[PDB]
Amino acid sequence: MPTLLRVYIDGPHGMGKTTTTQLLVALGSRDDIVYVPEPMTYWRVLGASETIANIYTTQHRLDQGEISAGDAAVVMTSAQITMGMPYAVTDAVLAPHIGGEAAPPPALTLIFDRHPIAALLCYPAARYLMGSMTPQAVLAFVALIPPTLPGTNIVLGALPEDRHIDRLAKRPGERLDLAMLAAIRRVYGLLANTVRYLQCGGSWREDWGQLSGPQSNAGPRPHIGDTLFTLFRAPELLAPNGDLYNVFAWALDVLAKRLRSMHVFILDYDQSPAGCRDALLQLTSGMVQTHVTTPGSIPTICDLARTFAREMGE
Amino acid sequence: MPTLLRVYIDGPHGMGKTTTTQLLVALGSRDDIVYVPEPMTYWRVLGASETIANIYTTQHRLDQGEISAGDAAVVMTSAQITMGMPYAVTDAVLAPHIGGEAPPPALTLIFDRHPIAALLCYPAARYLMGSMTPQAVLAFVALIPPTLPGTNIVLGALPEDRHIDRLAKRQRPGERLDLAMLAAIRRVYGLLANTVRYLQCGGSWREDWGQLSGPRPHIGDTLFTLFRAPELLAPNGDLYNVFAWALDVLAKRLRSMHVFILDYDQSPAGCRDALLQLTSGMVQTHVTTPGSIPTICDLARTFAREMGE
Ligand SMILES: Cc1c(C=C(CO)CO)[nH]c(=O)[nH]c1=O
Ligand SMILES: Cc1c(C=C(CO)CO)[nH]c(=O)[nH]c1=O
Repeated sequence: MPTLLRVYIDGPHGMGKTTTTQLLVALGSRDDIVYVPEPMTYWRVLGASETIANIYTTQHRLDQGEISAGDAAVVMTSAQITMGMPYAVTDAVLAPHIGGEAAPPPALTLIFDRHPIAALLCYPAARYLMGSMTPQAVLAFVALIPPTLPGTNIVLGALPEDRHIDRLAKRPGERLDLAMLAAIRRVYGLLANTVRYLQCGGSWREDWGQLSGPQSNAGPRPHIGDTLFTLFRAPELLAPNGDLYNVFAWALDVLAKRLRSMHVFILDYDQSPAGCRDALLQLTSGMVQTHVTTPGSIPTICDLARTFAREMGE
Repeated sequence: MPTLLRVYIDGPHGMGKTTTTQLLVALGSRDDIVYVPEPMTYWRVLGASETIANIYTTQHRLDQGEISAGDAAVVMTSAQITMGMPYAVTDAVLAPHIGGEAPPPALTLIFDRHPIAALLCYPAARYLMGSMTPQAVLAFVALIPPTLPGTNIVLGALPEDRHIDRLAKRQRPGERLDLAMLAAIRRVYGLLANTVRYLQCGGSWREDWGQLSGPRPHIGDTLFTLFRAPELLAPNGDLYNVFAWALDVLAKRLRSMHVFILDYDQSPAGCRDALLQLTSGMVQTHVTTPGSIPTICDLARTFAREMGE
């Protein structure tokens, strides 16, 4: 069977992900690489009206005390549903086409602007740190993360906070929120550590007690306090006896299952756009390909990505 | 490897679903059958405060014009997330234990509801009540977990008048008696049964889609008819692809489910007997590990103890 390479470019907004990706895509022949872009049209028009603006306005009014935490949370939870829909359907339609992990060049490379976990985990977790989502709703999103397909390569981004702030403070409906920037940077850092922790054999249930008061593909096993598991020692989630309610513990089991089979890479964005492109190109050499399940899978997948791009891209 | 029988008791609430199942659970051995009950404690306390109350109060305020459709929709959407969480975690932890199709089962696992109740049926009913956008409904649909082998779902049959009578006598905490919601949820579940049949007899929604504007049910009698919603269509009338893919997901998830209808228009002991009768045609699966069976038992009783009333 012909092989496929799937690459999800993810991480905090404002690092140059979209630019780097387009530059990579520009290197290939028309139909040996396809881009699944940010579905900004879904977010702005098709799924609901100006969702990004809604999110940033709701946080602002919370921060100004014009609305309650409860009001903010129902809006953020609803908006996140809308935000995540295109990632979820794409994953669901792709799934039956993906075979086992498989090296000769892939017949097709599919690059995505973000993985479903961005909207079903990372942004919710950050909004929780911002006080605008409950940890129960974050764990409800986690419970809904789809099974992790073979050959899930995720590229996360590294960038010094100062450079990141500057790059953001220049270049939707977004507002310049440094607290949110810190939160989402923390969350993606925890994410990278979580994958490495799991792949190094870490068992969150075994280490849960070590809680009280980044890189993957490399390094020693992180402490559980430097992983996503640390976010869920919240009093809302704990029984009177001090333990996690089982319903929430099962959600963390799901979190561990979903993240542990992912292949995570870190891209250094602190360079020129062409620099990021070539760094990303070199990085793909260590990435995991898969077989597809049918002969016609490749052109089908190609049609799906282009259809997506046309309808939901800017 | 030992065999498992999973049975999801579902359908509109207020038919006597809960009474029927608890009687049945009390006929078989303490540990050849386990009941995963309604996660009412999650809904009222663990996940959020009085989610049911929240849901019915929001719809009431909408009906009275005290809040906008947009306001109601964000609340209904968030609430449905809370409502379905125990079903979704349960499915996700159970999923690796389920093997292929498979003589009595080593274990019978009876659930109060399937994840589609909260990820499809109640959202679609609220759409019909003007309190959820069809885009949010399709987002929930996109997240319906893959349908595992042996997914046996029991739906209810009950005349509307009798249903109103039963419902009135067993309101849940915070619930309001809403005949419009009763009709919406009854219609959604009727369309669901038809949809499974339509799909199983080889119906293709894309091929029949034109019929909504111009041997199996007519597509106008399935859930697909709900998604002719104008919010989902381009200026030229075409369904946006992103919504069409969500319908492809809906089709895939539903066609492999095994539906059984339970007539609730009888006595509780009768309902119990009828449910036991329905089991002979249900599909069993193997489990995947020697340890799967006791792990499942442990999950089920823990769920019950922590989240059941
Ligand atoms: C994916 C995602 C985003 C991403 C961006 C674009 O990078 C807009 O903030 N923002 C948000 O608030 N929630 C989300 O799920
Ligand atoms: C499952 C479910 C219900 C059902 C019950 C009673 O079975 C509680 O209202 N009600 C609701 O409003 N949303 C839901 O997802």
